[PDB]
Amino acid sequence: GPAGVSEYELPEDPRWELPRDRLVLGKPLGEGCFGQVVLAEAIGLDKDKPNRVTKVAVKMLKSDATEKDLSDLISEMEMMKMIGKHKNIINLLGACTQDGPLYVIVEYASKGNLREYLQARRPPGLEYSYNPSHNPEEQLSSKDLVSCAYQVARGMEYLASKKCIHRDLAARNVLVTEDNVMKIADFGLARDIHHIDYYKKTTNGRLPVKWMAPEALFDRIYTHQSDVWSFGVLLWEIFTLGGSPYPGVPVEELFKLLKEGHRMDKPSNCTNELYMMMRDCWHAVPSQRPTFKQLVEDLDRIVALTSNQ
Ligand SMILES: *CCC(=O)Nc1ccc2c(-c3c[nH]c4ncc(-c5cnn(CCN6CCOCC6)c5)nc34)cn(C)c2c1
Repeated sequence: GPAGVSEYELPEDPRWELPRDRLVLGKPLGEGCFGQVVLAEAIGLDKDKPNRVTKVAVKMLKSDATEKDLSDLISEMEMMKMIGKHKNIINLLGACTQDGPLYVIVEYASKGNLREYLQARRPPGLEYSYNPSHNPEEQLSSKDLVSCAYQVARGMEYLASKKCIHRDLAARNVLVTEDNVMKIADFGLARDIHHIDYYKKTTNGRLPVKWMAPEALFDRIYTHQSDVWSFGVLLWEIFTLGGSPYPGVPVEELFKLLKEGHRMDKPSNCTNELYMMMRDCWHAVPSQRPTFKQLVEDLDRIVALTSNQ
């Protein structure tokens, strides 16, 4: 029965391949660029414990995907293998490349992306915009917030040590697990070979130009230093509990303003020290920004000294 055999040579890796009859597909987790992502229960994911079920996220390839799309999803899966596992990244768990459509299985983070996780925990009052959630959750302590930043910085320190550049580090690309662990998504994506549209929103309405370092805006240069710039924007997102960068600023104006030295103002509830860290990440000169190793050390100290009261 050649019915439904792929015309392509999809790479079977015995360490990672899972029979798809071990997956019980559940609710949707949203549209990715390559296709749906769906929650599933995987049976015997760990060969040590074959009778146990694990919740996982299954990245699928849409039926009308192109060959570039297929190649990009394979490239991300292979890059995840080379980068290796870390607590603060979305890890590869397995793949289904035989006997049906391509599935790439990655970790499930039940609380969803960090922007909406923080927005649902906004308290009332003057320091934050309103809470948009119809299921609002308990507010985080100051220490929790700095610990969110620390965990993302630790994940980025790991990725940079593996020579992985993220290129779109933003609160919407951080997921939060049931145990409130921060996990960076999309670090393994292959870079587009075509020029980008600065004015095209993501499927979730975001304008990624607002996280771009000026050398990426102006000259399309991305380094670990430009990821540190983005991390500064992510810091501002954290201390506004999910705010939208550059409020009121039209995107066509952003490079002119940045070039003239405009930077976002300090959020109302943010220490001078954390605002200085944000501003250091936004140094005009890439060589003068802190490294992720340095951000990790400083945030570790700040977490220790920040009240959870
Ligand atoms: C092209 C790049 C791309 O498509 N990237 C991409 C990467 C990962 C994911 C996911 C994904 C992976 N792992 C996940 N775990 C959980 C979730 C998730 C989605 N919604 N929720 C629930 C949020 N609610 C909020 C209200 O209270 C209950 C929880 C969890 N998503 C995960 C998903 N997608 C689309 C991509 C794309």
